[PDB]
Amino acid sequence: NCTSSSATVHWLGDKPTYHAGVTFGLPWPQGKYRPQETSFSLTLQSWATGYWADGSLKWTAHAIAESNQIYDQYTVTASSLGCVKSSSSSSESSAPNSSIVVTDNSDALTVNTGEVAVSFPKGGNVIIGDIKTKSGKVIGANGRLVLQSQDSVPDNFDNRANSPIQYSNFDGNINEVFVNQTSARTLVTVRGNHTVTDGTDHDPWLPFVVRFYLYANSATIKVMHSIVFDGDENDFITGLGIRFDVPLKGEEYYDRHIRFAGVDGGIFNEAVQGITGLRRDPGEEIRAAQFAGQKLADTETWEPRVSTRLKWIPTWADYGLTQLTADGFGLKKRTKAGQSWVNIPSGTRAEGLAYLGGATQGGLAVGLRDFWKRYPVGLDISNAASDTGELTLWLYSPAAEPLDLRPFHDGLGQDGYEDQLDALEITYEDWEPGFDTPYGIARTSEVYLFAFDQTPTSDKLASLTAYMNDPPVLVAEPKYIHETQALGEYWALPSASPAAATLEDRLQFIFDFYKGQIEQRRWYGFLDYGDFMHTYDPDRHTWRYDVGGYAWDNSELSPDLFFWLYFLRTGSKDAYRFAEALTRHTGEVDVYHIGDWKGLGTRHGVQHWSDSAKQARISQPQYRKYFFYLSGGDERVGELLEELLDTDKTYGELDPQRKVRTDGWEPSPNSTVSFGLGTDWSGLAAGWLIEWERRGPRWEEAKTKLTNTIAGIANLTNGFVTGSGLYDPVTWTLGPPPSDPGNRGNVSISHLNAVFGLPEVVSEAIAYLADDIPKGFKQAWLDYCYYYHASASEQKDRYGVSFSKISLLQAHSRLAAYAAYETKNKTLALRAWKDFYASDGLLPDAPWNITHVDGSDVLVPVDEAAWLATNDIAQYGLAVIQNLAYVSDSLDDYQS
Amino acid sequence: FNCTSSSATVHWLGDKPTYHAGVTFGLPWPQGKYRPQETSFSLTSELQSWATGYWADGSLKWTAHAIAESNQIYDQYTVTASSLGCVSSIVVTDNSDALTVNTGEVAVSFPKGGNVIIGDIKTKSGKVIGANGRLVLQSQDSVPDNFDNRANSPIQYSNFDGNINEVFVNQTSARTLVTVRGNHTVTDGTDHDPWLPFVVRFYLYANSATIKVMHSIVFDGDENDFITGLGIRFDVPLKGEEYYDRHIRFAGVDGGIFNEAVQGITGLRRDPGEEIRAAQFAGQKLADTETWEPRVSTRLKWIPTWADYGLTQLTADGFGLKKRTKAGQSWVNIPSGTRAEGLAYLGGATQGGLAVGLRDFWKRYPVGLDISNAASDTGELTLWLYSPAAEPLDLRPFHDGLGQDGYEDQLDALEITYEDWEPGFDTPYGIARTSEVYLFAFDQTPTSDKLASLTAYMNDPPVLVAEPKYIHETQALGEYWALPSPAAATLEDRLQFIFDFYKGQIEQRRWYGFLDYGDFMHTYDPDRHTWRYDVGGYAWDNSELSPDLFFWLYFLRTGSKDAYRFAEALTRHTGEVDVYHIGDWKGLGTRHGVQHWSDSAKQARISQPQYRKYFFYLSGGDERVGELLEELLDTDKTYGELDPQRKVRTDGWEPSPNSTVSFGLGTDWSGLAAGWLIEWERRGPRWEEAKTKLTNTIAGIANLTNGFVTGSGLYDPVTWTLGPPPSDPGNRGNVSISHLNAVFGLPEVVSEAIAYLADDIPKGFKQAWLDYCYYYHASASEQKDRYGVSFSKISLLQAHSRLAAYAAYETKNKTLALRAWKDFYASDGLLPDAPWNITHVDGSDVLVPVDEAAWLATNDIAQYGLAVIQNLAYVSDSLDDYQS
Ligand SMILES: C[C@@H]1O[C@@H](O)[C@H](O[C@H]2OC(C(=O)O)=C[C@H](O)[C@H]2O)[C@H](O)[C@H]1O
Ligand SMILES: C[C@@H]1O[C@@H](O)[C@H](O[C@H]2OC(C(=O)O)=C[C@H](O)[C@H]2O)[C@H](O)[C@H]1O
Ligand SMILES: [Ca+2]
Ligand SMILES: [Ca+2]
Repeated sequence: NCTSSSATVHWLGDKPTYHAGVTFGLPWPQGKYRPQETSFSLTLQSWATGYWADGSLKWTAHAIAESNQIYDQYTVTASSLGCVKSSSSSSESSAPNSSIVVTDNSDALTVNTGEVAVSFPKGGNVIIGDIKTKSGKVIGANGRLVLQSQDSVPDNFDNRANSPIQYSNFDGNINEVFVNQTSARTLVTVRGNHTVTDGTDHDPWLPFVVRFYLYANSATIKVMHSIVFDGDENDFITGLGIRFDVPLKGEEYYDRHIRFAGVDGGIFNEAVQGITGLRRDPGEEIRAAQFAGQKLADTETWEPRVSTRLKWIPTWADYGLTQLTADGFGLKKRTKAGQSWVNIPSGTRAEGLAYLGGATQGGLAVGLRDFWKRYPVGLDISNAASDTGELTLWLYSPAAEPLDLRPFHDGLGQDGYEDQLDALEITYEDWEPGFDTPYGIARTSEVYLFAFDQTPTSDKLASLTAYMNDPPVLVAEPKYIHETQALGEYWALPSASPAAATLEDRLQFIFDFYKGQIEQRRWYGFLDYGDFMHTYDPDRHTWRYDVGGYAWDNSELSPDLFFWLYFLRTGSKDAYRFAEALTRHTGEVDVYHIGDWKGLGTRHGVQHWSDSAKQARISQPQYRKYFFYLSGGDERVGELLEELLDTDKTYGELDPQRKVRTDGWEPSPNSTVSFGLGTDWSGLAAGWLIEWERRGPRWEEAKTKLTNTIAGIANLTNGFVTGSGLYDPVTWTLGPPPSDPGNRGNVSISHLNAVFGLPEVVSEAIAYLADDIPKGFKQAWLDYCYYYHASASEQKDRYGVSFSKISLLQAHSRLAAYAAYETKNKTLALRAWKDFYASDGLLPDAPWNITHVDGSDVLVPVDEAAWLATNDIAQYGLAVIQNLAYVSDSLDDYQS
Repeated sequence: FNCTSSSATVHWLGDKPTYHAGVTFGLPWPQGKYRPQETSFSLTSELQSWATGYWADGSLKWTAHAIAESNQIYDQYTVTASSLGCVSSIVVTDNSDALTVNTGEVAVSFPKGGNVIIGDIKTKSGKVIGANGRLVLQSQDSVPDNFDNRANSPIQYSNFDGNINEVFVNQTSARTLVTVRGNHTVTDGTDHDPWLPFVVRFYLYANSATIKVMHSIVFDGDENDFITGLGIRFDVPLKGEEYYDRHIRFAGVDGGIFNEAVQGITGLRRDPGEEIRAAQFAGQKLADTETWEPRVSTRLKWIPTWADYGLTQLTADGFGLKKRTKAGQSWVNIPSGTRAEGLAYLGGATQGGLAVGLRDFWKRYPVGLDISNAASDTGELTLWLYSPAAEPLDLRPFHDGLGQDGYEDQLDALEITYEDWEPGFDTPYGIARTSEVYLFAFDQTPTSDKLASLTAYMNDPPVLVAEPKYIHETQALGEYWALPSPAAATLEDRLQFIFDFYKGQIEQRRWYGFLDYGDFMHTYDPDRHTWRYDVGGYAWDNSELSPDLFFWLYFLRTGSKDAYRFAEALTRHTGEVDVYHIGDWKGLGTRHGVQHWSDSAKQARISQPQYRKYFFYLSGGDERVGELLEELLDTDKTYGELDPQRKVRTDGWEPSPNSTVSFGLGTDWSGLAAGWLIEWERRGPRWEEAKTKLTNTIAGIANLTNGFVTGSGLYDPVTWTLGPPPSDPGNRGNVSISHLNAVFGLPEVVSEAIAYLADDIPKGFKQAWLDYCYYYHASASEQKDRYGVSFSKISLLQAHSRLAAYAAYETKNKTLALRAWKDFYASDGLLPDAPWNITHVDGSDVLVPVDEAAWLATNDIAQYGLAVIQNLAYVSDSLDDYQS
């Protein structure tokens, strides 16, 4: 019969002044609503992003049209079909206020929102044919991708004279176009390649996918530009952009307008032909009108000592903003090529929008969210004194030094595994020839496009710049997310214990510090923005940017989980932003999306791809799940989670244990492959569980691999304590390791196995299978949680030997916590808190503060916390979160 | 015989400094008091002295004095001068190849020819710490239209070297000035004739390892010369030094220092030892590897070695920093910042080394610093005055002419943009720029505290100066100003107000850059809230209406550090970039425009050596300024090559070969005369000539019927005489007035000339001057009755009030003094009840927040200030009578 319930969704921070339609997620309790038999209303457009094991809705997405009316909150009421099929009430059926239509043929696809009409060719070298406003007025055309590169690089500036450079230009070439059409929003996904326009023959390269989100009643289009780096040693990217033509034919030069966003809400306001600050005044109204971007009165009405001499007032065709560092931008204009540029008063951080158009012809604004943070970038207006202007956003500026992704070192004469692991001992880098390659990394950039029937106010531009740099987000309530249990059971809301309250303040301290380090230490850049470093250098007073494994962190010890669970518990905007940016880096730049190592990611190093440990614990899709669902099934992360389903194939091309393994095994063709049951498997399982939850094109496969491998672990005599296994890539089964073919019993322990998502995947896995869980899997998992830090005797009693090199006791305290909850054992719960307060990691009497450093010790002033590293704070914070969720009933108890 | 003796005292410019590396200062002396070479000088010991200026009777007018580097630093330095009847040394050594200057702390060798400006730099101990100082330039021959065009418009790079022609030496015991001149000649790359003449000056002081390096260049290129890199470079010998004992430093933001080593031993997985790590960070020789912890010392092979470091400051607001193990590998980006203070060190604990740096680094962007090959036997340390990471320097015109064809069109364009264009006048050919570089030598890597200190020294080099009161008494620097009535107090508060706004707009409008730093703009656009950077004559100011005089006299009266520094910057720009130093137009500067060289009014009122006079003397005869003042002696040649009045003069005259030449008696003549009086004062190579030309043109003007009211004259370039303009062959009388004539130096120059000429002044000149001062803004009656006509096109009445004030003071006339104050307080310029405040502007109106004063422009504030200063010095007694 009838089942209905409601969920409220809030703006992430302050109520916005403007939105351009938004998408959000909502979770639903297990078994409550069936897919396709469930209606949603707002106080609404809807689809499923995930499902529970019995096929009931786990997560949905929802979309709202652009609207002047903006609420403090929004309530979605779900209703089963039963609610309408049981009432005999007549009820009205009307068309929505606004609604998208799409016309679709051989040549091209067109999307009309009511406020713009945009065309997408199905082939060719032009992504957007044109953009019309309501009236039918074309305001921009031939949107296209640009790429520029060079064949080599001089050793230094002096070497230019003796080291010639061959420049090439490329075009975005379309191969496929897709549509996910709905009434309230429509998504055009465009896939392609870059092909040569100018320079020597060059194979097509730099695969792209560009996603356009259009919303009903919106002239604002959001653009997810994703590219994959398939260059070689010889391909140096020089320039990477998005370019539109803006037709100005018909606008008097003095009615053509140029705007750049400046610093903090600022706007640069100029005309192609400037009527202000001349020796003679055409009239106050006329000057005011030009600064306002309005069409000027008829030339007969001006003071005539100006209209007669327009011939003598220069015309400014080209404009260039370049932000080549995180801290300063240049701005210049010129009459036309063959003349010098004139410099313009500039400043620190440009907020990343430019507009070209006119009072009568209309025009177009383009921008990059997070502009200066993703340097080096730029904005160019070109040929604004012609019939056709060009507006270009540069995702990578040619005014920068070229992008060099080659190895930072030659290998220092390391010749083989023995030399490599010896170098591991001093810099923490695990180098190997040919492993230090950026081949297959990706980066996604969030772009916005704004159409205008006419040059808009500067207040409007500033307001859209702010929109672009802080996209409004609607999220469900933490309490609700928790209650549904649709994003794990291992966290909970913030208890009256004064101890618990000092834990909360400590997580807040950790977050605040990590947030400030991003600014202080300038972790900004085209590729770097979003990641942070690993360990600190207390003497130099810097993070170890230049020492092997101590530099970029690359999700080591699961900081992605701490920061995401920290958002879930709290609803903090800063917390969401920190995490979002993290996830946009980690999941794109730190992982390979093509080639033999597709679906692995790279271990922490000096470059994001320098190290030879290529492992699924970096690609670990559990790190993206929380964002996948909260964003409303963000499609690019969507795509990324699918790529990872090919991770299991890697183990035939690469053994992560190749240099340390003692059992003589190597991959060989058509053979069982070796992978770890902790680190690697937790990566695999997470990707399969997610495909299962999504009921995507490989879900039956995913279900089978997960179930079979789970069952395989259950069947190992020592379960998780075994360490690894041999997987069959054809039968999708998991048998014992090469040293234990009879399954007599094997023991191989690693401090790393639990701390890259294992407890999280396993518990979710367990809840998902329910009564179909293979016999003895929960017990094997409990065995590991309990014996990890039981006594040496107890370990020896169960498995034949004590556990040698167990560390990360704080980190693993959460496993005892989990088992304590599940066995209802108070003594075990007390163990969990003891390992938290009185083993390793961050001890409760650690300094727990920042020291300020300045003067001649350091380049710029900095706050430091030398007493911690990222490994510590990630696991400390997970421990806090998970110990509170499982064993807070036992916390006060511990404290007495 | 007699003793004639006196004292003059010299104080630090702002605060007493904590370090100085020798200073040179100036002192004036009263007319007739001391004879050159006969007069002895002592400090509170014997004092390095020499003369920079002389009075007309040959007595000392300005001296210059130098003290050694000393860690004793006093609040005041007192110079006692004594007549003839009263009662730490540098060692230069000559070789065939090369000359060596030794201070007690460094020995630097200068080759006499070749492409190496400096042979080597040794310390007390004799160890070589730097070698092969050399200039680098690199250029390209084309520029692509935009970034897309780079595929279809190849670039040919050319590197170049400083090739030496002449080396001079000015040896004293306290200081030695080595002066090297030359050209830049090809080395690698595409072939090119020699160009970009240089002169580099090296000031060594006794007991200093600091070297001040003034570096000057003339741009003699054309439209196909695009400067790409400009710099100075040294080798640093490292061969004997453990990679872990070689040190890199860069000055960071404010008092910051980046501190690394070529092989880092901090921040590893294993700890070599806490004492050892702190040692590396401090720049000390690390202990023997036998004392280290062997899990580290046995693994040094696997710790990377960092050969190259690059700091690039490509805007005024942001700098990048990065390092590289070696070429073939990617660069590792380093946490950078806003504004790098512009020094870098390369060396070691054992081998010692070298810091180099540029004064005002980030304000003269785009600039940079490079260490290279720091893992080799020999590293290079390079300072870029122009960075190759920036866009090529494009000096070509900003517009194409707009289809202007001849003078009728050019003057029509002038009526709307205030720019006076002409084809081939928008040329940078012959401009210049001086950059103040500093070299510091070290026996071992210094402390970071020490580098931070030398960095701050560099950016604010200690200045000694005379008491303002003393300067005033001597009358050695003009009589048109006096030291600082409620009425006058608000005048002073208002000068402060102007100074604070102008010093502020520098930062707020970001008036920084390799060439731009120093200047400011002319007129504001109140609709856009920008200065009119893009509208013809309203952009860069280029000394229009003598702001140079205002700001310098404002320092004289006050003694303010800020004031000196603002005027110093100004002077290093306008005298260098805003004038031509070679070619047909040499000795002229360029009228205010969008580029510093875009406008076609090439005139001596820009080049006006009076603008540089105060700095020349106060600095102790800054030799670069000396050299520039000598160049302007050829200014009179240009009037045969170029008529500044060509487009506007009614009388049909044109220049012809071997004839007289026409120049104005206000704008042009004021510049010529100042040049002549300065050379005479200096007794330079051409002083007899300068005295003849000054004296003759003065006598010419006195012998003209209507004196200065005659607009112009005819000047003979061979006989050096001055006669009537073309329209009055018989000297019956001509009337031609300009509002510009008095406002570019004329009263300052004349009052100085009248005084300096003494009883030898031509009969009637002083009265011809008093006439102009008196009748400029007299009634139309008094004008018609004196000259036949009334003066048609009078304006700038506030600006001219200071002339009435001169006449009033000199003729003891109270009625005229009251007219002067009336013209100041109630004509034009800046009215007393104008707004006299700034408005803040932010939000979507402007790119960045700014303060504005739309109610003033630079013409107003320069003349307001000169007016205030001069009216107060001449007629402060009539000011109380005026208020009531
Ligand atoms: C077997 C692999 O060996 C190295 O690549 C890495 O191991 C070193 O790094 C870490 C780490 O967490 O990054 C921990 C190990 O103790 C250390 O030997 C990989 O993590 C291993 O998987
Ligand atoms: C003869 C020269 O003609 C133009 O180049 C300039 O004339 C104009 O500019 C100024 C000025 O002070 O900048 C004032 C004049 O009223 C205006 O027409 C030069 O100034 C003239 O010397
Ligand atoms: Ca990374
Ligand atoms: Ca200038």
